[PDB]
Amino acid sequence: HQVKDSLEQLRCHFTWELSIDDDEMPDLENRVLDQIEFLDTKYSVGIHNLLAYVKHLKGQNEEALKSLKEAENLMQEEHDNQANVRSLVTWGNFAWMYYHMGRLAEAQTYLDKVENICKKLSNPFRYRMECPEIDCEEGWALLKCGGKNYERAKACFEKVLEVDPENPESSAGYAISAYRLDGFKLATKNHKPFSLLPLRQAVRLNPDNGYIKVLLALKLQDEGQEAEGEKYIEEALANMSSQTYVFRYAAKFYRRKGSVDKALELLKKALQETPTSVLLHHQIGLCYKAQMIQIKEATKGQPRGQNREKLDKMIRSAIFHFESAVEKKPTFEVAHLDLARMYIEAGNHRKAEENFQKLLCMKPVVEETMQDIHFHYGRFQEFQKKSDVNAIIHYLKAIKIEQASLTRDKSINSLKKLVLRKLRRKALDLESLSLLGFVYKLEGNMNEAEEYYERAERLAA
RNA sequence: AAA
Ligand SMILES: [Ca+2]
Ligand SMILES: [Ca+2]
Repeated sequence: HQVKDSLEQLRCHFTWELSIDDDEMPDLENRVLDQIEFLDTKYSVGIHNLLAYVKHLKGQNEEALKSLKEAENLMQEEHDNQANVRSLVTWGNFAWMYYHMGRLAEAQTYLDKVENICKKLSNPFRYRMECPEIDCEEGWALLKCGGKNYERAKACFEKVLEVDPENPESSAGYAISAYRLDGFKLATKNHKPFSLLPLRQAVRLNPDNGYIKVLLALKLQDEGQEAEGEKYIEEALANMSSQTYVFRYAAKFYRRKGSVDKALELLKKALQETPTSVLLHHQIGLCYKAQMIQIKEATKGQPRGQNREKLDKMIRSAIFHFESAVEKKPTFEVAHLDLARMYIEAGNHRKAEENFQKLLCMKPVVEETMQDIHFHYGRFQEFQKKSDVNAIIHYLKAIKIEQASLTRDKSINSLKKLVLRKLRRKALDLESLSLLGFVYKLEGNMNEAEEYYERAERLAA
């Protein structure tokens, strides 16, 4: 059992417990291929190793080996053949691949190669190489493999910064991980910009990196400093590196600024390079949604003639793009929610209902997204289905998710409005009386609350 | 990646 025990000591994709959902594998592979072709990084060993791991998980071990050989080939060709400790991730993945394929003598050869380097570098472990480069590689693998992995990814980069606070690579990984984690909390009450100072430092230490600049710009926009952020957008757009990536995030920036035409132009250019990107399709859909809203507000909700044809174009284009996003990544929960909401605008309540029903079964990494699912379904039930019974059920389910948020507040307010409406038709509706007491209780008005609960108890005679 |  010596071989397997040794393999478990290696630091590589096989031992990093990457959270990779089978339903997210097609999208992951597309994003890995996009990164190989279009993300300009100093080293590409990591991303080829991840492609090899993906091929392995697909049952394509020979294809996996080709990606590991490419990782080794690129290590020397683009860095003057110098020896680099990142190669140990590749060698670890070779050892595992050959173990799985039954090429056990070769597996041992790669273990021996790793051991030889750990000894040369006075590493304390025989196979587990302790160096910041491999902490970074572990972090980048985690960061690519889905939101479930992001606290772990951030901790990989943090471990490096605790020793070397001006390390450019881990500064960047820490900032990106922190930015995405801030995004998970962006609608929670009293959320804070933990990623802002990390992003400033990452830009300082990586001055040619336009990817980091556009994230800094977006966080500045979040924090009400749009003008400062736009300066970073312009710097990034002046650099040719990583364009689909600079363009996707700059397009978000411009959309949120209100320059929707500019956003769409950037996104359509990005789509030429990465047509499978679910982020691009979702962002394009959001641009059409914004233009739909613009048309409605200019025609006070009653477009006719060409304006109506334009509105329908926006609705059907947003549906097309949100459908494209969820076909490619069926676990993309918020794209389903935008899609359901757009089917309401198209007047297709059955397809809205279908997508809400799918959403109600999902288990999002961001648990608070279920508040929005219940809230918007409750509104659909109230306003499109004319079902107060089901609206109440789902407003209550949103409220039962206790985390304080924009949507939980809206759910309390929507329930209050619905119940007040029902009481104006029937002042002695016992259920509505107690629900109004519940609402007042959640708001803090304990005397008004108990009045209504009491009143409701009285009624039960 | 909605918000
Ligand atoms: Ca390039
Ligand atoms: Ca290739």
